[PDB]
Amino acid sequence: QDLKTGGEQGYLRIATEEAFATREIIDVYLRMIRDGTADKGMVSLWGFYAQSPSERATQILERLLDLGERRIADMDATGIDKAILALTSPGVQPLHDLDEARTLATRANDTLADACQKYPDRFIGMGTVAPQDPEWSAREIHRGARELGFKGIQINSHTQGRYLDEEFFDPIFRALVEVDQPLYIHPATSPDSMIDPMLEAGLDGAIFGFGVETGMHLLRLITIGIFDKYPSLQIMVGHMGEALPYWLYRLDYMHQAGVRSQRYERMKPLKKTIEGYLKSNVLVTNSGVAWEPAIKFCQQVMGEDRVMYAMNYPYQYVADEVRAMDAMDMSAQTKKKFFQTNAEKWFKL
Amino acid sequence: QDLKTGGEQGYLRIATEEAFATREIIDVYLRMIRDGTADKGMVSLWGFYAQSPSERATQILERLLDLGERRIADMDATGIDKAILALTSPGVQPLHDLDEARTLATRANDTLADACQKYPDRFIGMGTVAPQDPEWSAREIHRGARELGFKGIQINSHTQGRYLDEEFFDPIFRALVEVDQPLYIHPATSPDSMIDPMLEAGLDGAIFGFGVETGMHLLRLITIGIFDKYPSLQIMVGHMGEALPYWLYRLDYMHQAGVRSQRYERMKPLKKTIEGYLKSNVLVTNSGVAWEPAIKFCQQVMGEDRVMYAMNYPYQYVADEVRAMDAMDMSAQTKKKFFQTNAEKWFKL
Ligand SMILES: COc1cc(C(=O)O)cc([N+](=O)[O-])c1O
Ligand SMILES: COc1cc(C(=O)O)cc([N+](=O)[O-])c1O
Ligand SMILES: [Cl-]
Ligand SMILES: [Cl-]
Repeated sequence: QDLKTGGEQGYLRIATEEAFATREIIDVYLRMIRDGTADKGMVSLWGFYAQSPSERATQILERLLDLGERRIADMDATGIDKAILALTSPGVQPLHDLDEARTLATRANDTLADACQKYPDRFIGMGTVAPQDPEWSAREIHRGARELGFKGIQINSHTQGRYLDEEFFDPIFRALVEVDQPLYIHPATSPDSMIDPMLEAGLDGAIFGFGVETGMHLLRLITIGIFDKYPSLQIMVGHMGEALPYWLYRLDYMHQAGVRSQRYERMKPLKKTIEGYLKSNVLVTNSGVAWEPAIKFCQQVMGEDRVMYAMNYPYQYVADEVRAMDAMDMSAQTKKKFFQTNAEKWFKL
Repeated sequence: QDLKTGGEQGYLRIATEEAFATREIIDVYLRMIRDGTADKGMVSLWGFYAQSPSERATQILERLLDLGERRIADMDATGIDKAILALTSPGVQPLHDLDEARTLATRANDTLADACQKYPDRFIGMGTVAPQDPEWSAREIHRGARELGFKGIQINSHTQGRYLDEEFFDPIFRALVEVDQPLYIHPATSPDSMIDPMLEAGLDGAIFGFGVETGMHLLRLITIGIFDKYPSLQIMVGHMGEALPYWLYRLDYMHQAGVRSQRYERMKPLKKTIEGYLKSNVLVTNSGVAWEPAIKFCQQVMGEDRVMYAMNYPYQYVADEVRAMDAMDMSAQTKKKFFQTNAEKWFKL
């Protein structure tokens, strides 16, 4: 079963959640780990990826750092026509020195824009920001859209234990709506306030902690009414929607029960059900979930227009996953939406 | 009038996750709230249910405390033939005074056993323990199985921030294997080490935090190798498996990645995949999830023999949910397993 670029099978493969790193940023993580300012998540996640002697961690690091011929080759070998690229979690979000965070985010964005320019038919950019400074972040969203050819931004969930439902972060949403671009909420390790029981069992990372953190964050945003405030805003999440589609019946039941019993001041009546917001304002990718039953479930819940293919390169670079997706028992029209035309629509490619 | 007991529709309706309270234990929660020894989760959960004048809270309290004709009338009105009853979360697990914990658990168990004796064709008991004292808990498991006629025990997830994968709790598992009975791991609020970001958003309870806490607890039991140490052990969870069936592909992928890379001391090779353990040692109810797509997904993933009906009375007592379950697009044979015969098998009714 051959994996070829060019769309001869009836669609292009557009991979919508693909990571890169910059040497300068990984070096800051290593410095933070050495000087004791790294949070427990950073020590766990980047203490491993930047310091494990294994062939595997080593290959992920090398692949993350390449934005040229090797990445193109890996894409060609798996039949990936286009990749939507974003700076790997947690970006500059954990950094205490804001001059450094803004400088390195600017440089990461510059580097990405240069790579997309060099490979305009293969690489598509999502910008990185420094939510610590929402006003600068808003300017960088405009710069991404205006000068850099970027299609949106990726935020790596929380910023130092603070979440985007806080009014403090509103300039970011204001800017996304001004440029009419989607937000990808990508996972991160939980903050120190929440991580301990997961970390002790080995569950703080992609196995579990990622989905908890990210699902929590998107749920918080839905329930604060972000989509009533910003009805045009689209938020994309990976990993088959961080379980929210499967939890949907219970989410809506318990959300309505809480509101009606006036349990939490924070939880106020919304204009739509959570189901309603999933169908109008949330977009999902299958990153890390090359599994047909889950994909089909999620298509049924959210609509086939709102579920997209993502590989999660280089953390999950598996040719047999692409093969299993190419071979799903799904109509030609639906498969082409999933691999290609959904992404083309929602990222305005 | 259209929901009837007696099984004329082809099956009995056995509700496998039904709650009661004792006044004296609720009073201890109130005391702990007043004296500042309650954890944040108890304050949130029981500060609401024991004190709110809302319709939802008052009905829950009233129904939780009844183990006689009012409960029977509520069951008759919704066609529920039998209910498997357990002391409502968090039971005695948060109590600092062990003598008090052991005493109140004993009394809750004797109270339940009295009710089952009085209505033996309607009420089935799961016992409650005090995992703070694992050895006492082992003896109470003996007593439940051999003297009180109970079919298993329910543990309300964590005990004072500690999880059952610790060797400290091993006497509980030894005892369950000895009497050959299932453990139901029911939710609780997250411990103080994890709860803050959920609590601040109104998400610490059943809407989200419950699933995070219970899924993490089952997952860490699986990854520590509990089912290799005790291959006969069956662990039941509600809420459609706390999303673990939906996450399965990601869980197995990332579990294997973590094992092979030696990332974590508590994540070593297991004899089966996580999927393997779901199909041989884990059992699921649909408590809180009266939703055909999720039920069918779960049946597909774990096997239709391993998925059972639960109402979650009184937290979710909805005649229209029972009607929706009766109307599902399933064979008569599948429906009978789901409502009746799986429970008869797994609880040894
Ligand atoms: C640093 O970012 C990631 C790390 C990993 C991992 O540790 O396996 C997974 C994904 N992911 O999306 O699942 C990441 O993007
Ligand atoms: C204190 O026990 C529970 C509370 C809630 C609730 O607050 O709605 C729901 C369930 N449940 O399992 O969904 C409970 O068992
Ligand atoms: Cl606690
Ligand atoms: Cl292996």
